Amino acid sequence: MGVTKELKSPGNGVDFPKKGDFVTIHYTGRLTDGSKFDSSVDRNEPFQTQIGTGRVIKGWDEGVPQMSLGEKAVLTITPDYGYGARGFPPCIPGNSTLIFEVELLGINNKR
Amino acid sequence: MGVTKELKSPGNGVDFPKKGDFVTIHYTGRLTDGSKFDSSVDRNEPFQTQIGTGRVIKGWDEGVPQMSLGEKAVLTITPDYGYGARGFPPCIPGNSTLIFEVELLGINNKR
Repeated sequence: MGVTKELKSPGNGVDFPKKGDFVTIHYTGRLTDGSKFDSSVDRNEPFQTQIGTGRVIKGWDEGVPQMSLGEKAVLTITPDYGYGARGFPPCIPGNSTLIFEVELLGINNKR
Repeated sequence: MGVTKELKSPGNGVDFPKKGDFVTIHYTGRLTDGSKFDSSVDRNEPFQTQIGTGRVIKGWDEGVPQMSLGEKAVLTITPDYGYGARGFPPCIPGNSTLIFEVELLGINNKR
């Protein structure tokens, strides 16, 4: 598909994020070539966002809710579920695949 | 000091960019961790700009002019002559040294 999760470390396996849930994550995204383009880990500023509401790239919206609380996975997002052909210039060229390490630290009030 | 050059390949050793010149070049930028953050070279869209007048980061304003027409060098630019404390979000963290591969394709009307 447009997004695929490799599971790297298992979450709790019951608590998954449904739509409109307020997700809290740490991540690091690279390009296929290996360049780190953004990392909430490096900034020690854990990213919070609402989920099924399209405030983040489709690959994220669609891919995160399949992680349970505490899970550590990797998201592979095709340009089509990413920043499209346009991209996010200097950082993310157009038609860029994305590889995010992702850690789910909380769903709404949960941690 | 602030920017350091490393001539990789010699230009014509006659034609140097003086201030207020319009330069044409082909560049690749990387963080100290090997991550490429921008590259006219990959876009195949050679960047053009005026040099002494602060329409690029200072590291360039002061490096590019040390190069002659045709030269390939490597600029090393401290955060201080770069993006400084703020950096450039997503791609370029705060307080980041930069390493630009640079090719001086043209000075005003020369190639």
